[PDB]
Amino acid sequence: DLADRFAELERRYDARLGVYVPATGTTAAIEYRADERFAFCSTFKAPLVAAVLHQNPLTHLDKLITYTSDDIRSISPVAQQHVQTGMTIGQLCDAAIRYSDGTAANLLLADLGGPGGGTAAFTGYLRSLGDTVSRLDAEEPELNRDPPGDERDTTTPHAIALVLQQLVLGNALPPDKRALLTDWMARNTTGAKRIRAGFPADWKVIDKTGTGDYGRANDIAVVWSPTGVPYVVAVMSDRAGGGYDAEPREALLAEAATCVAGVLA
Ligand SMILES: *C(=O)[C@@H]([C@@H]1NC(C(=O)O)=C(SC2CN(C3=NCCS3)C2)[C@@H]1C)[C@@H](C)O
Repeated sequence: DLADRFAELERRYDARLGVYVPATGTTAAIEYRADERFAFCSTFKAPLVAAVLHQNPLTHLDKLITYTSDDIRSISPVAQQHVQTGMTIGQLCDAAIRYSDGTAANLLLADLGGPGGGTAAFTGYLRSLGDTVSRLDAEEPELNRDPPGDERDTTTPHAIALVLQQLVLGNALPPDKRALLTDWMARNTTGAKRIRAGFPADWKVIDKTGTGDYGRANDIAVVWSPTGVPYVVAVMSDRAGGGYDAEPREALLAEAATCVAGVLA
């Protein structure tokens, strides 16, 4: 039984686990704690990029954004190198998704604009996709630090799966913008030990991870079977029992994904 397997992993990693996979033609939805709130952490960056793509002409990607030393306030493997020269909107989207660059996300939020430094417009974007659950309240690095239980900066496995489904498989974006988002997630560098680790090599996986305090570890993916059948997989976790400095455990997500892959085969 799937629920028993998920509960077992929770005991193994002293963690809370959330899983959602939307129903398809012939598969029932897979759900474990799927409507419980979990922190977005960096997973919001996938719909953030979609919002920015949607909001602008495609050549907005070529606009150069400048920024300063006091803009580097979180893990930013890419942006840390380019405060001098700036970064284009395209480069920022690339960094935000593929390297989970936090400064890039802050700059993209600022680009989207409006109250809360873009957090309000980001949330508005999700509402336009029918997501009445998720909310973004802060930018990097605060958004990763809300106490366990707090609703600030949270989504649910169910909500984020439905959003991602519209983004990648559905019609939320035009084909050219949709391809841009998909390619970046396809070329993600941060996800090898998560959902990717649970699916066989002949399955295609694109994804965006999230990591944070209180042992938070998330992964949202779209996967394709060797015959081109797509599934959306959202896995989220925290380890509140360990407190603020609790280590995230990627293995938990790899194991969860392995269980899901067994069903989807
Ligand atoms: C978002 O959750 C934070 C950001 N997100 C990100 C992640 O894992 O998703 C980490 S960066 C990172 C460095 N890294 C591994 N190095 C070898 C392969 S992957 C993942 C970080 C916490 C936030 C800063 O935006």
